[PDB]
Amino acid sequence: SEEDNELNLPNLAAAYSSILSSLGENPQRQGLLKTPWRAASAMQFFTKGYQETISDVLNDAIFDEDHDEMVIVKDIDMFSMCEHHLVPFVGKVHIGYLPNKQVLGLSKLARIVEIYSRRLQVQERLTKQIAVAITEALRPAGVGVVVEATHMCMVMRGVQKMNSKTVTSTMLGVFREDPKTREEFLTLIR
Amino acid sequence: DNELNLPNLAAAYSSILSSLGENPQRQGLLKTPWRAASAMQFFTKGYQETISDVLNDAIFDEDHDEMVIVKDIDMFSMCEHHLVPFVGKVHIGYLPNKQVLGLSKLARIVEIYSRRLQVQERLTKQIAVAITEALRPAGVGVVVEATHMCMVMRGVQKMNSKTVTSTMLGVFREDPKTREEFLTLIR
Amino acid sequence: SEEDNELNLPNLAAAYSSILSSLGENPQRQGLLKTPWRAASAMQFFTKGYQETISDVLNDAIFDEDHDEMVIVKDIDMFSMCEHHLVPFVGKVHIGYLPNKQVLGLSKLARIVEIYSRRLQVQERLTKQIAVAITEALRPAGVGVVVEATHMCMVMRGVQKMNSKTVTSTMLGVFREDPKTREEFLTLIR
Amino acid sequence: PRSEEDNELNLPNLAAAYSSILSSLGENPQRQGLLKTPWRAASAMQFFTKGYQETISDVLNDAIFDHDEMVIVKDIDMFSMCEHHLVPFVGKVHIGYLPNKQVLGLSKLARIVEIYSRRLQVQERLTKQIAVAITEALRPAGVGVVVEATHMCMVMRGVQKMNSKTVTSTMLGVFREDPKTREEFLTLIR
Amino acid sequence: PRSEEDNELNLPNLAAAYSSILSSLGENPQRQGLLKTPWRAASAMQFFTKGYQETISDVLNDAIFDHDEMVIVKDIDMFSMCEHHLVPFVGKVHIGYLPNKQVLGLSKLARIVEIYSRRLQVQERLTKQIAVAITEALRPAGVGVVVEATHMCMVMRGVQKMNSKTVTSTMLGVFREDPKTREEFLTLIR
Amino acid sequence: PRSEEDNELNLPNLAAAYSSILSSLGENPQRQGLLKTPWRAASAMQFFTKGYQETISDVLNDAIFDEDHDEMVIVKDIDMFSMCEHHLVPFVGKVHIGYLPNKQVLGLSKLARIVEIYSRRLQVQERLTKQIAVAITEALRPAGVGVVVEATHMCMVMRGVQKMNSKTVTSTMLGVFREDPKTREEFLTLIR
Amino acid sequence: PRSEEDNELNLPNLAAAYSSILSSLGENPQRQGLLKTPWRAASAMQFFTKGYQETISDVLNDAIFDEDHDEMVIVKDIDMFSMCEHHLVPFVGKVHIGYLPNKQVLGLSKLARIVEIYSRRLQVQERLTKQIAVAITEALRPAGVGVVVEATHMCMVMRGVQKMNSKTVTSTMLGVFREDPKTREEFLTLIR
Amino acid sequence: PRSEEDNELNLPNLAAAYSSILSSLGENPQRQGLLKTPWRAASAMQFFTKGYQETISDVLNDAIFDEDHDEMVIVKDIDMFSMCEHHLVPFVGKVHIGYLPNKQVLGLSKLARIVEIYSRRLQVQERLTKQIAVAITEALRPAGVGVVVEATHMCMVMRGVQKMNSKTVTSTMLGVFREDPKTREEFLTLIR
Amino acid sequence: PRSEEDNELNLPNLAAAYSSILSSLGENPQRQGLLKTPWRAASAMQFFTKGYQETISDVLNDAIFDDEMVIVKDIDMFSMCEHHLVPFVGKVHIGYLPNKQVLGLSKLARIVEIYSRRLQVQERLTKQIAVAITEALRPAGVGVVVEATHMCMVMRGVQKMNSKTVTSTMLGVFREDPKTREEFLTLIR
Ligand SMILES: Nc1nc2c(ccn2[C@@H]2O[C@H](COP(=O)(O)OP(=O)(O)OP(=O)(O)O)[C@@H](O)[C@H]2O)c(=O)[nH]1
Ligand SMILES: Nc1nc2c(ccn2[C@@H]2O[C@H](COP(=O)(O)OP(=O)(O)OP(=O)(O)O)[C@@H](O)[C@H]2O)c(=O)[nH]1
Ligand SMILES: Nc1nc2c(ccn2[C@@H]2O[C@H](COP(=O)(O)OP(=O)(O)OP(=O)(O)O)[C@@H](O)[C@H]2O)c(=O)[nH]1
Ligand SMILES: Nc1nc2c(ccn2[C@@H]2O[C@H](COP(=O)(O)OP(=O)(O)OP(=O)(O)O)[C@@H](O)[C@H]2O)c(=O)[nH]1
Ligand SMILES: Nc1nc2c(ccn2[C@@H]2O[C@H](COP(=O)(O)OP(=O)(O)OP(=O)(O)O)[C@@H](O)[C@H]2O)c(=O)[nH]1
Ligand SMILES: Nc1nc2c(ccn2[C@@H]2O[C@H](COP(=O)(O)OP(=O)(O)OP(=O)(O)O)[C@@H](O)[C@H]2O)c(=O)[nH]1
Ligand SMILES: Nc1nc2c(ccn2[C@@H]2O[C@H](COP(=O)(O)OP(=O)(O)OP(=O)(O)O)[C@@H](O)[C@H]2O)c(=O)[nH]1
Ligand SMILES: Nc1nc2c(ccn2[C@@H]2O[C@H](COP(=O)(O)OP(=O)(O)OP(=O)(O)O)[C@@H](O)[C@H]2O)c(=O)[nH]1
Ligand SMILES: Nc1nc2c(ccn2[C@@H]2O[C@H](COP(=O)(O)OP(=O)(O)OP(=O)(O)O)[C@@H](O)[C@H]2O)c(=O)[nH]1
Ligand SMILES: [Zn+2]
Ligand SMILES: [Zn+2]
Ligand SMILES: [Zn+2]
Ligand SMILES: [Zn+2]
Ligand SMILES: [Zn+2]
Ligand SMILES: [Zn+2]
Ligand SMILES: [Zn+2]
Ligand SMILES: [Zn+2]
Ligand SMILES: [Zn+2]
Repeated sequence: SEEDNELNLPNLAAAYSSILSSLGENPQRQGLLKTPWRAASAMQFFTKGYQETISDVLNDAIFDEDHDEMVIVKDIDMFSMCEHHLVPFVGKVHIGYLPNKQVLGLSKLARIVEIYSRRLQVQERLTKQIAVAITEALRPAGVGVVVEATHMCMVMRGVQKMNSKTVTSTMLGVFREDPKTREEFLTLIR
Repeated sequence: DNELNLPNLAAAYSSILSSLGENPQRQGLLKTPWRAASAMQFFTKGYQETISDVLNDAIFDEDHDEMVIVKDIDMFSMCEHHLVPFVGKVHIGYLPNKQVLGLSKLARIVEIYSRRLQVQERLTKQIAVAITEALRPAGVGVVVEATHMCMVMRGVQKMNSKTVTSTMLGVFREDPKTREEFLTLIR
Repeated sequence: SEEDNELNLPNLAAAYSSILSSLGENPQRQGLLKTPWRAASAMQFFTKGYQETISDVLNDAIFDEDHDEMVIVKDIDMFSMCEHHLVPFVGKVHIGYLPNKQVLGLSKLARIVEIYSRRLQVQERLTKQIAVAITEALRPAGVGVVVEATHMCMVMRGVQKMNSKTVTSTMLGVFREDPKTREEFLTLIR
Repeated sequence: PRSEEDNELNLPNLAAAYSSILSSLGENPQRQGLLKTPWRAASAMQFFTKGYQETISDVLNDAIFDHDEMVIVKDIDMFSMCEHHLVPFVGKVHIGYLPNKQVLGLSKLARIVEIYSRRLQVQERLTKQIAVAITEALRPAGVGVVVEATHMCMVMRGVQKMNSKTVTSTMLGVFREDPKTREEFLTLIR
Repeated sequence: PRSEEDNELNLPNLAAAYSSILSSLGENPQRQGLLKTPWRAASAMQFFTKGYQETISDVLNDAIFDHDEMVIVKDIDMFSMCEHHLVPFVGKVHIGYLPNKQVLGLSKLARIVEIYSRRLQVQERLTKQIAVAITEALRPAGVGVVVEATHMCMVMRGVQKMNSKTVTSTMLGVFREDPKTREEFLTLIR
Repeated sequence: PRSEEDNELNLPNLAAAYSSILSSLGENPQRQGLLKTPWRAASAMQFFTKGYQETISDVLNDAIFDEDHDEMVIVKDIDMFSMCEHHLVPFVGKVHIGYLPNKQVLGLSKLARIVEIYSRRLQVQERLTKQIAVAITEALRPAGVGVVVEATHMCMVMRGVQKMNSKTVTSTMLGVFREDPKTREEFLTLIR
Repeated sequence: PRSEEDNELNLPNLAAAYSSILSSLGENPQRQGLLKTPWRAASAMQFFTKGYQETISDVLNDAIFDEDHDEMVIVKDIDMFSMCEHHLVPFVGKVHIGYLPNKQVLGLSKLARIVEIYSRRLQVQERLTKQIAVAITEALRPAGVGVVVEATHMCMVMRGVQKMNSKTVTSTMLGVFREDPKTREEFLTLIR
Repeated sequence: PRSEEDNELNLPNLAAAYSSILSSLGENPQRQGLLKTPWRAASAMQFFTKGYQETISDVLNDAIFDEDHDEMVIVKDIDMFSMCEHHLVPFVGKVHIGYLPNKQVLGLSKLARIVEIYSRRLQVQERLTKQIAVAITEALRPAGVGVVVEATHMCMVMRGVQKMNSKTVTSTMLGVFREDPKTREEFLTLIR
Repeated sequence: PRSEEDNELNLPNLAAAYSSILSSLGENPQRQGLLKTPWRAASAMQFFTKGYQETISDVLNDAIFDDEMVIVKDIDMFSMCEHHLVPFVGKVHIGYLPNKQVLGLSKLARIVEIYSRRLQVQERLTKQIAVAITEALRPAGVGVVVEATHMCMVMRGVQKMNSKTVTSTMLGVFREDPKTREEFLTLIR
């Protein structure tokens, strides 16, 4: 909740101030005076998806169109946080679905990405949660989700493989059972 | 209808300027109620058209059954939920059944439905249904790719997001080989 | 103000409902029922720059540095509204400046773009307001601002020149007086 | 300079602060995906700030060889940390210099980027420090440094301008005094 | 100037001439595919030369507003007819100008391209006419016009140089006298 | 077939018609830039329709070789320039041809020459596309032929609908290129 | 496995061999630019072959998660630097790995660490490709693994055939990646 | 096979023929720029046809390894320079080779050397494509081989039809590359 | 200069050193996949350093023919870092303004081969190409730009995957006249 955010902000700032001292830095120097608070607020914003529910995000934007054709929202910018290192992983989400007389509002597909990506995560879980949320909200014939991301933990440190990218895929309903629907989806997201 | 409704549209746009905190009397805004009203009538000019007039009897005989595609047709529509543009491209394919449509008419058909208050899904289906009813072909495939400004300039603000809708009728739905040839040739 | 927005929202919705009827549409059909309110909110968001002042936007993010080298923030996505047709014009803003004793917070250069772009505008005025705001806030040796935009009024209607783009340029202080400074700026924004 | 003994001693304090952040965000620090996170996040942050453990003399490692023509090392991948939000800023560094009978080892130019980028920083300071370090180590006729970076604090939050990039430039010696040397440098780094 | 009355009076004469061309080429004007061709070719030709029906004053439509900046409208799609062979030449027009107290409506620069390009022409004349029309309408400090076009007379026939392109340039006022203004224009139209 | 003698005899009639068009458009046929136009436009139009002067037999010129070759042959990116028969305005693009020989192999250049016979006429894309495929089929008797034509029609860009980016793609698949989807897929993959 | 003590003991022997190579090439090991070369070349060669010092278990470091996922996971564009065992000249490129988990998901970075164990050795592209796929299969027991290696061999560009654009692509498909063409096709579509 | 002794003996005859060509074109063989041309043109033509001096066995040089690899091996983007037998004008491009080894794996560079044996001759694209595939098939006895050649023929761009962008693509699929479409699809996807 | 007799006498020494290197790395130089490696590695190293055998006069081969800019750009270059004995590869772009003599186009690339096929440092290699052209033709000026990826900076050490080194040498009018140098740099893009 927003009350939880206000109550936990000083605790987060104290932890960030302690990190600055433990790294050998001077929390009292000009450039670092407001850093405990700004880092705490940024981390709250990066994890704002914990504050959201699918019902509020959908906001009744479910329409009735006699549509039994493929709908895709691709190149949705995604910014998440690795739960192992607390370092960002960023990329794109491509979503496809085959409606079953209930059609979702286009923007709501990107809002669903925001609920789960703005959390401490792993790409596999994030990919599956987006597909399951759309499946449960719309009850469509099928859903396909592809996430492509650069993990900063693999480029700025560790293995330091500058070009590496992780691609995760989740195919539910007809997107799993019918290879032709999955192939049309993968062709159209290029 | 356009001439009669132009002053009502201009009165509504002038009222919007005042309600936003702007000064409708300032030099840059004096003609805005009229220009905005004319622009909105042009963006919704598809309501003035019928398929028959647009086709203009441009249907010719072609005995050999080959796939015909008109791709990269620039499309400019209006979102019916926010009254903000959604723009992109339409790619149309069909397999004739002895009748072939005039090439330009495929783009004119896009103009009838796109120049209206719409939703991408309905727009995509209308183009495919109009071609199906006009030509009675073996099948039709329509792919619409668009940037909705309501998802980039506001709301979710996902700068690169694009919506892709597809409608496959007749052999384009029943035969995956026909649909695959269409999708390969529109790249 | 936000109070002005709440008070004027029903008047904006009434005007948008009237526009739906005047276009030949049915405001009672499912797809249009909430449109007067949604269009009103979208228009208020597109013109939220009238709710801001340079001082609040700057938020005292002016640092003292021994930096007398070129600073550029380029490819700032910009979304504005043509004041003549009430149709969007969108593109990018590239800003460069040579600090004297004060250096502005990087994000404030993009926030300055937001104060002026979220208004009913003309590209030339927008370009000049960004350069003047930076000049008055920082008193630098010079500022350069380049705005490149697609006007939907020239693409979706009127002349209908699909590829046309407007580029405006404002060069102040050393960016006007010293061609070498302006050339370095234009080379670095490519 | 920060030592490896300081790192071992401060690691538990950093881990305690990161565990506290996990709890203050509303997360479950006992869940499988978070069990080792306090330690992994602490190690990642020590690696991101390893530049405090280095000195120019150790980094140079006597790699100065006995030429008065332009030498450039461009597209050096750079990963830094914003000191205001503790969020990465990443991109590229392009360095050019005109030797004065002493040529630096090519790799040492990238190692100099590492000393200063692996710290809590601001782009302007980082750009100046690289140019000054090369100037003091080699005493060349001049040095030019261009840093281009995406600040995640401007993409994942705040203004959320997905394409925004910051470009900073420092020109010293003949790179400032002679526009022809600076022009050759900027042409060759494209 | 040519009028819709002249158009309707000359349409049967144009159609008779196109029918005669069909017979003189060895074709059968009575075959299904050619029956309406004399009329459709005649209408297309009078649309390609619709520029003779226009005047600068009507096209400007008083869209002159009351700046210290370079204004450019680039990538204006241009379609003209070669006067020597009556075959299209197509490409792009890039216009730049420095206003002197009067600023022209953005779309009018593209409308000015339409008056002169929709005629039987030579590229050099078309380029000069656009620059002269802007100069006389606005009285600016200077104007620069660059036209790049593929002549179908050089690709479909004659020399048959598939990739050949003609680039013509006209620089007036400060765009001719000040190389710095011309260089800024050429850099910004890339 | 149209002859060079027919061209000489009809040139003055074409020039008179083009001179008449100049006057009917409001132009001055006597101005310097237009003096030679009736003749130059007439010659250009005869060159654009020179395909009526040619035969498949003359164009092939016996360039049919024998071989134990049963592998795919493609000539792609053949620049094509044609004239729309409805508006007498160019349509331009590329032709991609594939075929599976049946012991007879056509000379590589002849595939582009076949494109020239039919494209240099008053046409429609669909007719042009089948004519190229049918000519190859009848000349070689191969296992199959595939023809893909991609073109920009200037009548859809410079006028009418004015859709700047629009392109027409027509496809003709005969023999094994129609019956075997695997052969057609190899062809479409290799022409990218 | 090779140890850090073995590296310290063998460093002078490697330096003596590199100093001998400098003399045998006609160079002067005493000139300023070559004085430290025997030691730096020796250290670089030990770094290029550091994969002999590693074991899969240490490299994995228990980064196997037991959070179910029955969907395709790919780590593509992993920069790869190896050494040809026949010429002792580098071959460099990228590795693209895909797998279908069977209730065990590997840490993303470990897939790149697996590439490092085998590529930092004297190798042959075919063996390298197979070792990465086998190591993942044995560590995770997944439904299947696919590995694609694309590399420029400097032995084919700087010498020998001297084909400057040549690239070698090797592929290994195990489990469902071999048995189910639909799984393999999804993998190859997603690595583009 | 043509020998280096044959080259020395025939060099004056080639130079006499090239000197005669200079005179027959209206040129002056005595002008400074043409004095050595008969000899340089003769040496260049011998180099362009040096493939007649080679045999598959010498080129392979026993570079056949018995590592039992059951996975796809590709060498793509092999620069190819050949000579059209019909006009004596170059045709240049790229060769992409794929194979599935059975019990024998060929040395990577030998696939490019096989391209050199056949391309450095007076050729026709179809024959060249087939020869490369048949040589690999006979040398290794693999499960299958796929060869794709893409080339620009200067006879179709500098003269004749003068289609500046035209490209010829030839394909040969043997063994499992013909019988299994899934193997052929993996090959064509991996050579993009 | 290095002779073919020196190559025959020194090839054995290089092979014995590579065999010793294989053993010192923990490998088995007796295993099937390494049996021919000492000889192959020795031959590859001789090929990479064949430039010490070449003289400018032999390479030129009298290809000098009897006042506008001439450029040969995108010359593929493969050299060896003298500090680590690892390749550095890229492109060389050469421009010159002839006086009365014009060199044969290929000789500019053959001059790149003389100096690049040696143990080098990019700076020296760039200068040696410009000086060789200057001394052979006595032109009004020469400009040389070398762009290279050093494998010692990507496969090891700093491991900066995208890093590139660009070195430049401008002699005669290419140094003295900035307009000549600008024409050269614009034309090599
Ligand atoms: N499957 C999956 N895995 C994920 C994330 C995010 C992170 N991870 C992975 O957790 C592992 C942690 O291992 P560890 O304890 O050994 O840490 P550490 O020494 O710092 O590792 P390293 O990075 O090698 O230096 C790493 O392998 C990392 O990649 C995700 O989205 N999906
Ligand atoms: N399927 C479909 N849906 C369409 C369009 C055009 C628009 N829409 C969608 O109508 C929904 C309206 O929702 P709402 O009432 O909650 O509004 P609002 O708070 O302003 O939303 P948001 O924009 O998210 O801030 C949105 O989801 C929008 O995307 C289309 O073509 N196809
Ligand atoms: N300098 C400048 N000019 C601007 C804007 C925004 C708009 N404008 C321009 O005002 C002019 C208004 O003219 P008008 O009355 O004739 O309208 P209308 O018939 O609808 O025009 P048209 O579009 O041709 O159909 C147009 O030329 C338009 O382009 C800007 O940012 N900078
Ligand atoms: N010149 C310079 N400036 C730098 C950095 C790194 C960061 N900054 C800038 O410090 C300012 C601090 O502002 P603030 O206190 O108001 O914070 P906050 O509300 O979170 O801001 P915001 O991001 O707008 O939400 C911001 O403007 C930020 O951009 C750098 O390298 N160079
Ligand atoms: N400066 C200028 N020149 C222009 C145009 C348009 C056309 N032209 C040129 O008039 C010349 C007429 O010559 P001509 O009589 O010999 O014609 P013709 O034998 O058919 O020629 P060709 O095409 O070579 O076969 C041609 O050279 C043509 O290119 C333009 O915009 N600017
Ligand atoms: N299938 C096919 N159709 C072709 C060509 C070439 C042209 N055409 C098409 O003939 C139709 C004629 O219609 P019409 O009489 O109404 O003309 P007109 O008012 O001038 O039309 P418009 O252009 O819309 O303004 C148009 O649809 C045009 O596109 C081709 O190759 N294949
Ligand atoms: N399959 C496979 N093969 C590999 C490597 C690495 C190298 N090789 C290949 O071994 C062969 C050695 O033969 P050889 O004795 O004739 O040597 P040499 O005269 O120097 O040859 P060449 O280079 O042509 O001059 C070459 O064909 C080389 O390419 C690999 O990873 N996979
Ligand atoms: N299948 C195949 N065909 C090949 C080559 C190489 C060349 N050719 C083709 O031999 C034909 C010879 O015909 P011809 O006698 O009529 O000559 P000529 O008048 O000069 O022709 P043209 O060029 O049109 O002027 C041409 O069609 C040429 O393309 C190849 O590799 N594969
Ligand atoms: N100016 C110049 N310098 C060149 C080359 C080729 C190489 N070098 C540079 O010699 C230096 C040697 O340093 P060193 O002793 O410390 O070795 P080592 O610890 O292994 O280094 P490192 O690689 O950092 O790990 C490095 O800086 C290397 O880059 C060139 O062409 N021009
Ligand atoms: Zn991580
Ligand atoms: Zn909307
Ligand atoms: Zn407007
Ligand atoms: Zn920050
Ligand atoms: Zn012409
Ligand atoms: Zn037409
Ligand atoms: Zn090798
Ligand atoms: Zn030929
Ligand atoms: Zn090195």
